[PDB]
Amino acid sequence: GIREVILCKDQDGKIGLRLKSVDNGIFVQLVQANSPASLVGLRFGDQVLQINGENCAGWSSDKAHKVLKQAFGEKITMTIRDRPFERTVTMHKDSSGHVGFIFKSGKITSIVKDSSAARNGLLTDHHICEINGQNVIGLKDAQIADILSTAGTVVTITIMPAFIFEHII
Amino acid sequence: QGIREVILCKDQDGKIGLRLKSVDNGIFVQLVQANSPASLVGLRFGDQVLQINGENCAGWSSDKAHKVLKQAFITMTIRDRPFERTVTMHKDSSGHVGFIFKSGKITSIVKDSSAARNGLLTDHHICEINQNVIGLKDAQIADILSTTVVTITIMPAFIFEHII
Repeated sequence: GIREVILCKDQDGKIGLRLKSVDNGIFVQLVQANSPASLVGLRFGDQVLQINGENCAGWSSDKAHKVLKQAFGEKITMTIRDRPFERTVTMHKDSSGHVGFIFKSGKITSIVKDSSAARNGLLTDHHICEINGQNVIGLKDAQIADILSTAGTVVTITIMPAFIFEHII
Repeated sequence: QGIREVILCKDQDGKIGLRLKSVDNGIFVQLVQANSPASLVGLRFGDQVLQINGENCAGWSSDKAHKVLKQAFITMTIRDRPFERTVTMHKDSSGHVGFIFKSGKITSIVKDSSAARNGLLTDHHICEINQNVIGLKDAQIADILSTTVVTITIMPAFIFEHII
């Protein structure tokens, strides 16, 4: 469940990352688009186990950022555990195009009876993180709706429990 | 993980061995009785039940799922432990793994350990070792641990406390 990424600092010395301490681990809080971080596949909610061979366990957000800022040379290695708090739910649009849930400020708030969401056991009080391959974090409900409505028929959403989501952010 | 269908037969007394709970408009397994039909077909604490006999459980109360099973003239479609994840560690020279717990909850990670190397988190409840471990005294969990490669299944405390 674990992999290494090698980040190459951009010409300004940056990697496009913000990290956050949660339950004595370190997690990706923000990934800048088109950054060294986005290029190597880092996502919101990824767990950083090691930076340059050193364990992040127990580090504060401030410390993880200081370690990155002072990291020498042009390359930074990180060992990563892929989105541990998230899960994947796959649904299909009814002949009507809906799938079957309501959401508010990025959070799933209702499941529609007898929908694909209900059949697939979609849960409320969970934030939608990505839709069919794309971060929806920080976007407006209206933009989220539009991405959902830009149909695919098959809709795969990745979700995190709201409690956790709210601590990472 | 995806989904799976289990086929269950009530026992000789017409029992299943399950207690269920409504959480986030889903239905979860809150208790599996030792050596029940539920246990035998592989149901575990924290499993999600998506359907019973082909009816969606979405939005059902605990009370409603129970009566449906009592009334059940049983197939269940289930998601495996979706609030949970697994971490694998390797014992120390001294036989340790590298964490401290209290009442089933991991409270600290030992620096420079396998638990640290594998990103084991605090304020998580230990659900299984492999064993199940829910309900056991700490000195008992400690025995299973002591008795090289330790895999544990953990669940964030917030969700664990709500499910029980």
